[PDB]
Amino acid sequence: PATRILLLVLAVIIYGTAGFHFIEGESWTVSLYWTFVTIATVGYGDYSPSTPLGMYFTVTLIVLGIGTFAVAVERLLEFLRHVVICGWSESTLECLRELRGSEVFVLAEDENVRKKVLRSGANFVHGDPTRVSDLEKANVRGARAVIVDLESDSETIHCILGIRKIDESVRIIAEAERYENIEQLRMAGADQVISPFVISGRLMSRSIDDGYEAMFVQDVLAEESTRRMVEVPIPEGSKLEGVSVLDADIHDVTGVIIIGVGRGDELIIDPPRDYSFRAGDIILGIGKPEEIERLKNYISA
Amino acid sequence: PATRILLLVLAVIIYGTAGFHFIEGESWTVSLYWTFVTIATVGYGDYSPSTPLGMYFTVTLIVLGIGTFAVAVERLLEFLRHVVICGWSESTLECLRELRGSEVFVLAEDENVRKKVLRSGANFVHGDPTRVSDLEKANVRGARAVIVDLESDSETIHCILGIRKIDESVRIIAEAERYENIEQLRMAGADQVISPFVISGRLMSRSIDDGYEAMFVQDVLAEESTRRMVEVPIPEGSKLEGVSVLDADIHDVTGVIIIGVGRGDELIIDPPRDYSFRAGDIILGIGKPEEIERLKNYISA
Amino acid sequence: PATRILLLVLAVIIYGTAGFHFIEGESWTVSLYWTFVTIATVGYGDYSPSTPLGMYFTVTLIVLGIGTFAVAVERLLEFLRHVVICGWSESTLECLRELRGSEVFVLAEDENVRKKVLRSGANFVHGDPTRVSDLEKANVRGARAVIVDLESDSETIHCILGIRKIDESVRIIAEAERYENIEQLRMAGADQVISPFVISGRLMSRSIDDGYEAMFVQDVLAEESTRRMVEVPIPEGSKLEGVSVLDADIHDVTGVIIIGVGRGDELIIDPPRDYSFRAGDIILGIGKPEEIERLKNYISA
Amino acid sequence: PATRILLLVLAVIIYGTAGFHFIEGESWTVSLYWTFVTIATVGYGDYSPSTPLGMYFTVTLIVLGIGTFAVAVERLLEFLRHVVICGWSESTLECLRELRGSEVFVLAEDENVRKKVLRSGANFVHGDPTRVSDLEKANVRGARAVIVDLESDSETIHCILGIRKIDESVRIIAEAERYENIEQLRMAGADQVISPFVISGRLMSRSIDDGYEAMFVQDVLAEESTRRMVEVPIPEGSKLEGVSVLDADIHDVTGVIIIGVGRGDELIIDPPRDYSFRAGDIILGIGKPEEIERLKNYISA
Amino acid sequence: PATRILLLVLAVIIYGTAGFHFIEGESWTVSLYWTFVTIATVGYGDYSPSTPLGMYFTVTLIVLGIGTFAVAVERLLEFLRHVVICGWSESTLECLRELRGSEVFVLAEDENVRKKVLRSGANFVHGDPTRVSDLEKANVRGARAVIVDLESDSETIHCILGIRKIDESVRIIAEAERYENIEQLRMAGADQVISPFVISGRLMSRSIDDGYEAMFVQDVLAEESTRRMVEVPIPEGSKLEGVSVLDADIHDVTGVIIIGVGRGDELIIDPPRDYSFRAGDIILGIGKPEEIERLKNYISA
Amino acid sequence: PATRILLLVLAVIIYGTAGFHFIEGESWTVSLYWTFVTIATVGYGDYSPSTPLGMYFTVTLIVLGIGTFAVAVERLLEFLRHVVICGWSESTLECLRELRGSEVFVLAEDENVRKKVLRSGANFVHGDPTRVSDLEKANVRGARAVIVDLESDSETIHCILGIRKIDESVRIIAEAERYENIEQLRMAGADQVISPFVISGRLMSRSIDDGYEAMFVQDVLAEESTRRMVEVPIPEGSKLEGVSVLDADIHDVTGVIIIGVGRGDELIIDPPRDYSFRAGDIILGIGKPEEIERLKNYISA
Ligand SMILES: [Ca+2]
Ligand SMILES: [Ca+2]
Ligand SMILES: [Ca+2]
Ligand SMILES: [Ca+2]
Ligand SMILES: [Ca+2]
Ligand SMILES: [Ca+2]
Repeated sequence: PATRILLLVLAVIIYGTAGFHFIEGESWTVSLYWTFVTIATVGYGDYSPSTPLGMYFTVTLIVLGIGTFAVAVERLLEFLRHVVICGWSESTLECLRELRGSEVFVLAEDENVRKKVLRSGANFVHGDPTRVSDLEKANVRGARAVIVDLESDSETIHCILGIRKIDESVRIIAEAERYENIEQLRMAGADQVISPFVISGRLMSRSIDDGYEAMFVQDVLAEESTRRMVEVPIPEGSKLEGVSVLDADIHDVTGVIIIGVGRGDELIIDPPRDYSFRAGDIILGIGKPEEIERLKNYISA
Repeated sequence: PATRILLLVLAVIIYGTAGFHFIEGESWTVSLYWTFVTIATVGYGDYSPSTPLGMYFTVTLIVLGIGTFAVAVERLLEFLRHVVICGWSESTLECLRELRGSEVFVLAEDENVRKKVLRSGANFVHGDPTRVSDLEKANVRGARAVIVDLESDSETIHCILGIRKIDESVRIIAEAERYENIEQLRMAGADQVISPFVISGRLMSRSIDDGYEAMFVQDVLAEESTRRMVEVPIPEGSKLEGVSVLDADIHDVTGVIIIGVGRGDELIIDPPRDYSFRAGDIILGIGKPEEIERLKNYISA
Repeated sequence: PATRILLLVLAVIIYGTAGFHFIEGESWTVSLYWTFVTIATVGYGDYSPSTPLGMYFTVTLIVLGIGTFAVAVERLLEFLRHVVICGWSESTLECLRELRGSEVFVLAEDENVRKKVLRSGANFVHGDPTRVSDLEKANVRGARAVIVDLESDSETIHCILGIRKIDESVRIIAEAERYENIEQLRMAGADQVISPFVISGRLMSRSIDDGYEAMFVQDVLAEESTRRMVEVPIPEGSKLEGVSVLDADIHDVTGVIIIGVGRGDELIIDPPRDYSFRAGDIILGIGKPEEIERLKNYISA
Repeated sequence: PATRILLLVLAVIIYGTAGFHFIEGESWTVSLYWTFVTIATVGYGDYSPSTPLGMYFTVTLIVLGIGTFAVAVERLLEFLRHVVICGWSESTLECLRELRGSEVFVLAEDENVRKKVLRSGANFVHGDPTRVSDLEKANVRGARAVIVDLESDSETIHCILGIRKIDESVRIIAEAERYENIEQLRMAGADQVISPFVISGRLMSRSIDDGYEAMFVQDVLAEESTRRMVEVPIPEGSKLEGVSVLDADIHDVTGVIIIGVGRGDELIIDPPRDYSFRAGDIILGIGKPEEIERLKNYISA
Repeated sequence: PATRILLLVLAVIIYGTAGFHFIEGESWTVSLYWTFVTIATVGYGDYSPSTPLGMYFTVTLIVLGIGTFAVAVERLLEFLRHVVICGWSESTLECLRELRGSEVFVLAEDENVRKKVLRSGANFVHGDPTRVSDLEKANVRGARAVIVDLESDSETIHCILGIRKIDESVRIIAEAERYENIEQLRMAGADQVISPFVISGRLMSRSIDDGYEAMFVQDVLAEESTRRMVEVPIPEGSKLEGVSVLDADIHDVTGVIIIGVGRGDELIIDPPRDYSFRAGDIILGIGKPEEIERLKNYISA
Repeated sequence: PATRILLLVLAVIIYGTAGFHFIEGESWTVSLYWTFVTIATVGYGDYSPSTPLGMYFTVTLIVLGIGTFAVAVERLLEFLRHVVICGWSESTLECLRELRGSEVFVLAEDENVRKKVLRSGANFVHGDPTRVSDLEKANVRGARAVIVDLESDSETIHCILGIRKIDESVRIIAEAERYENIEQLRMAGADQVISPFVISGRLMSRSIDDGYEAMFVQDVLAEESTRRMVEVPIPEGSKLEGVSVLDADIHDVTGVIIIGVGRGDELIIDPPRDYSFRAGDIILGIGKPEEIERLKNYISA
C-alpha cells in the first residue's frame, strides 16, 4: 500500500499535465514538463498557465503539488576483510577502540546504540545477532572474524550456533559471562573464549598482597611504555628451525622476552630448554619495537 | 525491647515457682526446679502439684508455660588477618574462589546471596557496603585488605570513601565497570583498580589475528601447566643488590622468566639491560616451581 | 558514511549541471548555476531548459533535486561568572528560582527536563553530570560555583569527584539525601553540604510544641517581612578591629541582630562576650535593610 | 472467628477431661487437671490413664493435645500524650530521632519498615495513613499532634483531611514536597507546613557566596556547640510585662540572643525597639543553656 | 504424598509400640499406650522403659517422637441458597456489604484479599474465577446466583461462559467495565449487566445543572430516610388483576409511588394510564414501609 | 536559544540580500525582496542573479535558503459558559457523551488521550489537574462547573482544593473511587459526589432477586422509552406556592410522577402528603415530555 500511493501521485501527473496540452498551448510532448516543473515549485516560466479556466486547472497542479513532492520523497529515500561485532557492550566498546583503524560492523538489537557505535569508528547494523537473517545483514560470511558478547551466555551460545550455521569456519571470539559456560560456549563453536570476570577476580585475589601481577596484565595490553607484547611467526625456511630455545638465546640475542611459543590453538609458557622451534610456530614475546624488529631478522630466511 | 521480654519470662519463674514453696510442700530451694521442670513440659513427677488451690497456681504455670519456652528459644538462638569483599559479583565470586584457603567476609545487600556465599568458603555479612555502619559489621578496620565491586562505579566510589572514612590505610582493591571512572575510583581511595572490560575488550581486538596474546593472560592466571607467575622480593642483604639485570642472567641461572620488576606501586616490563636491582624491588616472573625455589636461593642473603 | 553521501549529492551537481552546457546554450561556467538554481526549487528563469531532449536531462535535475536538498540540510546543520547546576530536582528548581537574575546552566540526564529548565531562567545542557566529558559540556572550569544534587548520594559523590578532576578549586555545593553520607560527600570534595531532610526532620520534632522555631527558618529565607539575614564583612581598617562584641553593642547601635560571626569555613553562633572582631571576619545578622546599611557604616574605615 | 476457635479447644477440655472421671478413677474435680496436665505434654504421673478403653480416650487427649497448645498460644500472645507519625521517610526518621524520649507511633503502608521503625525508639502501626480506619489504629484522637509526610503531596493532602475527619483539632504538621501545594496543604488542615526543598534550595543559592547563612540553619538545629535555640514563655506575672525590648537589654543581661518574639501563630523577627512584652508572648532565642536558665529567672515572677 | 507420610508416622507407632510388649513387661494391649504417651512428650510414668536394651528401643521412640508430633499436627489442622461473588472489587465489596445477612462466597485470585473478605461477612475461596475447576471450588451449581466483576471485561466474559458451562441456569449478574461490551457480556450469558461508569458519567453530565437527578439514584439505594424503593409482586389471585393503573390509584390508596411495573426481564417506567396489571407483574415503587405494607394488603387475595 | 536562532536567519537576510545591491543592479531598497524571493524557492525572475561572481553569492542564498525556511516555520507556528472535565476516565467519557452539545474542555496528564478526547466533541488541555497553573490552562474561573475524576481519590481531593484555590464558588462535581472518602471529598470542596461503585454494588446485591430495581436506574438515565426524569422549578409566582402535594394531585393532573422535591442541596423522596411547595422548590419527576410540558403550565404564573 506504500508503493500503491506512488501510482496516485503518478496519475496526478497524467491528469495534471494532461490539461496543459488541452487547456493551453497544445504540446502533448512537453505537457509533463509543465506539471513536473510546476509541482517542483520551480516556476521557470516556460508556461505561465495563462487561460483563466486553465488557471483553475493550474490551481489543481498546486493542490496536488505536495501530493507528489511529499510523496516521491519517502519513495526516493526508500530505495536509494572486515570485522563483525555481535552485541554492543563495554567489552565490545573497549575492543572497537583498538580496531579503530579498520572496517568494523557492530550488529545490535537496541537502535539507541547506533549514534555511539558511530562516534566510535564503526558501522552499525541494526538487528538481533541471534537471527541468522540479521547476522547476514552484517555479512558474517565474509567477516574476517566475529566477536560475540550478548547480555547472557545463553544468547551468546545462540548467536554462535547461528554464525556457524552460515560460515562454519569464520574465527569466532566470544566473551563468557560465567565461568560455568566456557565449555558450552566452545562446543557451540566459539574458537576463543574470554572471561573478563575470571580474569578480574583472580587478579583481585592476587592483588591483596602486592599488585604487580595485576599491574602486569593491564599495563601490557595498554599502548604505553614502549614495551610491546608481540607474536612473531617463524618463516618456513628459518635459521632456527630445529634449534633449541636454550641454543638460540633469543633474549640475549634480541632482547625480546619470550613468554611462550605457540602451535596453533595451543601455547606453552616457560617452554622447556629442550624445546625445538618449528615452522608454523609462533613466538609470544614482550620487547622494545627495535628488539622486535631485531628478532624478526634473527629468523628471516 | 527484644531483651526486655526475657525479664517478664524470668519474672514468671519467680512468680510461678514462688507459689510452689507457698502453695505446696515447703522448699524455697527446689521451687524453681518445679517451675522449670513444669514449664519444660517435662513432668518427671517430683511434685504432681496436689493441692486443688495449688492446682489453680499449677494451671498458671501451664499458661505461662509457653511464655518462656517460645521465648527463651529465640533468645537462646540469638546469642549462640581477614579479607572483606564488598559487593557480590562474578568477579567477586571468581575471586573468593582463590581466597578459599582463608578468612573472607562478603558484605552484600541482597540476602538471597548468603546461601551461596557460604557454599563458597566465605562468611556472609548482610548489609549495604555503602553504609559505614555496615562496613563496620564486616570489620574493615582489621581487614587485611578490602575488595570492592558494586553494581555501579558510583556505588563503588561511594563504598571506597566510606572505607577510607574508617581505616584510611587499608589496601583497597576495586573493579571499575567503565574506563572513564578509573581515575575517580583512585581519587576516592582505591589503591588498585581492575577493569575486566578493558582487559576483555583489548584481548578481543588482539585475538582477531592469532589468540596467543589472550591465551597468555588467561592461562597464566589459571592454576595449571605447572608454570606459575610469581612475584619474588629481593631480601635486604642480597647478593644481587646493585647487580645489573644483564649481569645476573636470572633466566639462564634460574629458568624463571622475569617479565618485569617492581618498585612498589609501579612496575617496568622489559627492564632495560642497565637496570640495577635494589632492596624493596619485586621480581615478576613466570617459571616452574623448582625454578622459582632456585630463584629465591640465588638471592638469599 | 554520513559524509560519504555528500559526495554523491556533489557528483549529481557535476552530472546534473554537466548536461546544461552540453544539451543547451553552451556555458561550462554558469552550468552549476543552473543546477543549483533548479535543485533549489527556485526557477528564476535564467534557462527554462528548452530542448525536449534537454527536458529529459532537466527531469533528472528534478529527481535528484531532493537528493541534494534533503541532503545538504542535515549536513549544513551537522557542522553549524556563570553557575552550573548538576542534577535537576525540586531543591535545584527552588534554587534556580533565586539565581534567576544570572547565568545558570542545568546539566541533567533526562531530556524531558529541558523545556522546563528553560521556563525557569536557565540554560539546559543535556548530559550526565557523572561523565566528565559532559561536565565539560557545561564548562565547570569557569563555573563560579557548582551546585550538585543527583538522585542518589552515590551519584552525587561521583559527580563531585568528577568536578574536582577538572577545576580542583571551584566552590562545590551539594545536597545530601542521607545524613550518613554528609562526611563522604565532603571527603569527595563538596565544600558546602545541605541536608534538607535533617533540617526538615528536626524542624518537625521542634514544632510539636510551638512552631516558631520552624517559622523562623522558613520565613527568614523568604523574600518577605523586610527583615533580611545578611553577612557583612569587616573591612581591613575597621573602627572595630580588636573591639569586643560586648563593647560594640552592635544591636543597640545598629539594630541588626548578630546571630554569629564567621572566620572563613567556620562560624560561631552566640559569640561569647569576650570575642574580638578581626579583619576577614564576617557578621551573620538579621535586620531591616536600614539597620544593615547603618551597620556597614558603623564599621567603614 | 479467631476467638471462636478458643471455644472448640475449650470444649475439648470438657470432652477430654470428662472421660477421665468416667473412664478411670472417679474425680469430677481433678478431671480438668488430668486433661490440662496431659495436653501440656507434662505427664507428671497423677494418673497414667490405665484402662485400655480409657487408653482409647487417653489417645484422644493426645490428638487434640495440639488443638489447644498451638491454639492457646496465639491466643495468649493476642491479649498480653503520644505522637503519631503518618508516613515513614528520611524527614520522618530524622524527626523520630529527636522525639526519641517519648511515645511515638509510626503509621505506614510498607511492612518492611517495621523492623527499623523499632530500631528507632518508636512503635509501628501497619496501615495506610489515608484510610481513616487505620488512622484510628494509631489513635489520632488522642495524638498530642500528628506529623505527616507521605510520598506525594496528594496522598498527604488526603491523610490530613482524614485526620481532620476525626479530631478536628489535633495539631497537624506536614511536609510539602512541592512549593506549589503549600497552600492546599494548609486548606486541607495542616497547621504547620515544612518544605525541606524550598529551604534546601534557597540555602544553596545563598551559599554560592559564603556559606554562613546555611551554616546557621543547620548548626542551630543540631544539639551541639552547646548554643541552643529556645522558645521561652513570659509568665503571667512578669517583671517585664510592659517593658520595652530596648529597655530589658535581654542580651546584655542574659546573653541569650533573641531572634524574635511570638504571639501564638505569629512571630516577629528583629522586633522593633519600641516593642512591649506581654503575657502569652514567647521568646525565640539562641544561647548557652546557662544563659537560658539565666533568662528564665530574669523573668520569673 | 502429603497423606502418604501419615502412614509412616502410623507405622512408627506399630514399630515403636511393638517393642514395648516385646522388650518389656508384656502387654500387647497397652503397647500403643506407651508409644503415644512417650511420643506425646508426656512421660506420666506407666512404664519408665527399664531394660537397658529396651532403653535402646526407648531411644527410637524419642527419635521418631517428632516424626509423628510435627506430622499429625499439619494433618490434624488439614481436616478440622448461597451466593457466589466472582472477583473482588469495590463494586463487589460494596455489594458484599448489603448481602451481609447471608451466605456469601468470594472467589478470587489474589490471596492477600482473604483477610478482608473475611472482615466483611463472607467466606473466601482462593482460586481463579476463570478456571471452571475453581468455580466449582465455590459451588456455582448450587449458587442462588453469581455476581461477576473481574479486572477486565474480557476476563469477565470468560468467567461467565465458564459458569454457564456448569449450571446453565444460575442467575448471573455482571458488571461491565466498558459500554462497548455490554452486549457481549450478555451473549456470554450474563443475565443482568451493570455499568457503574455509564451510570456515573450520565449522572455527572446531568448534575452540571442541579444535582437532584443524581441525588435521587444515590439516596434511593441508601438505607436511609425511611423511604424505600421496593418491588412488590402481584399474587395469582389479585383484586387488581385486570384493573387499570389509572383505576387502582395505588398512590392515593397506598402512598407508595410506583415508578414502574415489570414483566420479567423487562420494565416500563411511567406505565401508561390504560395499563392492566397481570399476575407475574412486579411493582417497582418507593414508599414508607407502612405504605408498602399497606400496598401488599391492597392486593392480597 | 530557540528565539536566538531567528536572529541568525535574520542576519543571513541582511548578509544574503546585502550582496544583491552590491554584486548586481544597485537597489538597496529591493535587496531583501531578492533574498526573500530567492530563499522562498519562488524564483519569479525579478533578478536572475547574473554576474558569475554574483552567482557565487547567489549560491550562498541557496545554502542559507533552508536556514530561514525550515527556521521561520517552527517560529511562525510557535506564536500563531463552558464545562471543564478534570481527568479522563470511562466515567468522564460517558459523561462527555451527554455534554456533546456544548463547550467542554478535558484537562488530562496523558497526551495520548488528546486524539480521542477530540473524537468526542471536546477540546483537550494537556496538563495535570493537580497543578493550579494547568487548571488555569483550562480556565476554571469561568467554568460553568468542573467535573473531577482522577485515578485516585487522593489526586482528586487534591485537584478539588486546587480548583477551590481559584474560583471558590464553581460547582464542583467529583467521583469517589472509594466509599471511605466521600466525606473528605466533600470537605475538600466537592459539591456533588458520585460513587459509581457504591451504586453498582448495591444494584448488584439488589438484583440477585429480580433485577427491576437495577433496571430502573440504568434505563431512566438512558435517552430511550420517551419517559424522562426531569427536574422542574416552581416559578416565583406559582398557582401552587402554599399548596399541598396531596392537594395538587400533580400525577392525576399532569401524569408526571414526582419522585421527590428539592430545596437546593437537599431532596426528599416520597414527600409526605402535608408538604407545601415553595418558590425555589424543584420537582424531580419522571414522565412523557407532553406530561412534562403540561406540568410546567400547571404551575406557570
Ligand atoms: Ca559483557
Ligand atoms: Ca562487576
Ligand atoms: Ca534531592
Ligand atoms: Ca518527604
Ligand atoms: Ca469493577
Ligand atoms: Ca473513575
